[PDB]
Amino acid sequence: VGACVLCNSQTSLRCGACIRRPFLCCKCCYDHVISTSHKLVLSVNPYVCNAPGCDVTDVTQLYLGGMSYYCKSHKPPISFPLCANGQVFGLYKNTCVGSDNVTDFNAIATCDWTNAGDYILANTCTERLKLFAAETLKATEETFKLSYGIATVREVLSDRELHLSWEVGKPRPPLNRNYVFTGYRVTKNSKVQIGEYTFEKGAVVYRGTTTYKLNVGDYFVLTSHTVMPLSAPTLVPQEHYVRITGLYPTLNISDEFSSNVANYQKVGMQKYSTLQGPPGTGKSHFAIGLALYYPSARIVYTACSHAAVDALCEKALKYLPIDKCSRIIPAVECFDKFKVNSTLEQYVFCTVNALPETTADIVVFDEISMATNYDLSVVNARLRAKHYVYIGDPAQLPAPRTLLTKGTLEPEYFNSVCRLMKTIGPDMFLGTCRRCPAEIVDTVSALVYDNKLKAHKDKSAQCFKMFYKGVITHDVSSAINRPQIGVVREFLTRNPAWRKAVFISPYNSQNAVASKILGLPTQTVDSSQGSEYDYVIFTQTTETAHSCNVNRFNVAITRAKVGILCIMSDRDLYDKLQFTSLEIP
Ligand SMILES: NC(=O)c1cnc(C(F)(F)F)nc1
Ligand SMILES: [Zn+2]
Ligand SMILES: [Zn+2]
Ligand SMILES: [Zn+2]
Repeated sequence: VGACVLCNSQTSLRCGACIRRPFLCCKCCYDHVISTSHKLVLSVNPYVCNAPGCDVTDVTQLYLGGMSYYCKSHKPPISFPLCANGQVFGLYKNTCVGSDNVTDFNAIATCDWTNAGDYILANTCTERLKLFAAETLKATEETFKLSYGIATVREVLSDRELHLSWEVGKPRPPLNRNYVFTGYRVTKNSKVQIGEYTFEKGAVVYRGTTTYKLNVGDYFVLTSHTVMPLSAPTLVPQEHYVRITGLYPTLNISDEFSSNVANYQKVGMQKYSTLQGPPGTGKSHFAIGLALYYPSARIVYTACSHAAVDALCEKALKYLPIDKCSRIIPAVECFDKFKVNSTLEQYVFCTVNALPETTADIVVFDEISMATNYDLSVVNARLRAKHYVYIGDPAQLPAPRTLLTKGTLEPEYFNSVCRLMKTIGPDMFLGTCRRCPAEIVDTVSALVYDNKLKAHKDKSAQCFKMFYKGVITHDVSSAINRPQIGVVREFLTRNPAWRKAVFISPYNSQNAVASKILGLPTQTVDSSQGSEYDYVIFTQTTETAHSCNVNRFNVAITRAKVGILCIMSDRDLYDKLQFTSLEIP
């Protein structure tokens, strides 16, 4: 028994064809089965024919006769159909309201999550459907990992390098950081975990969560997890106040956090507030600063990734009493300078999926662009706070949507919080980039920030751009542009100072060929997000939607403190780079 995700109407029915089995009310259960292919219906039992070896599961073809369910064939003389009168049969028949359109819920219930339009719906539908979609999508995402073949150690060629044999008649996952495996040694009568792993083409290069002497017959699967049902909305109902509420501002603040005193005040006069922090504009400085501005306030610092939480801890370590901090870790190596799993400590740093059930004066959810509505709901479910602050940049990179291949996902669809920042705009904006040369600040300001991002640093005159398509080759799940690397090889012979540069591209295979040929450290744009380097060499590699995504490109070029070379494929983004043009060697 439970609550009809469309009416809320109290019902005894769940759709059995829906992978989440949402409770549906007589009206809504009915309007769902007749308009889709979903016809299995679960109650306190499954509406299936209890006749001996009868296949009939379709609720339209079934009847209650006695207190058992039957098809046309096996039914007793006295029966009524389970599914007529615009209603399916269960408890609470008399309480039931329905809807004018069940269209959105049917599409969420039945979409395969490969098209952008699916994520657009999950973000514009009603809030209760946002939760149902967020569950349905995540469960689809975890199930699709099982579709992938087991990889098995056939040969140990060296250290860091392996020969994999692959389960037959199942697809192989792409071999980039987005796919994290789990090893396993072959035991008496079962299997035991042996760390999480990632892989890259060679054989295969593996970078594992621990070190081992892993031997032949050890095998790797993408560990999937149970997706829980969602209760809390993605955003709580907004409230605006006329005084700061529940928080006591400091009398003396340092001139280091003085630029955020206005903003910290806004944080205190609404229930939840959005901070768009462009690259190197001071998000974590803002987040720790809030503690100093509201010294007595209990603050839970949260984010999706261990790395985002650890970065909030590193900043905290520099400004807040250590004895007042605790890192929550569930029973991967993360920040170990705070007492571990002390829920009652004044400053709690902890990832979304490890959050305890607790209250707080402020919740700071950092790197908000990487959040899904699933994560938004979890936070609201685990943490009851006087104030919620969502820090991020909807111009940076979202969580990867492993399933999505048709359409592009616009930032107003990354999650509820981002949707607000792109539609009404953010409550607050860090408007001065400290990290990057003026030429890169001026470019992204125009590109994705509506000419509101200001350069702290001057021009470096060390920002170059070259229009060179070269030659694209494809391997199994990536791209390579050898001529674009060749051009960098030549630039480096003529500009050897640039040998301190990080190499960035939108493809891990481009990156692998580059590491061999240039010996620069390499990053994918997606793995570079939240890191800074003096000198960046970027090869676009392709002109695909992937390699021209304005958010990817925004993150690529804003990694540079001093200088950047961009070897560009796309004439559009080339022309938007406010950089010195260099001609083809
Ligand atoms: N000044 C130029 O037109 C120019 C040509 N070529 C190069 C290369 F290939 F070394 F990167 N850098 C600059
Ligand atoms: Zn269904
Ligand atoms: Zn209903
Ligand atoms: Zn039957």
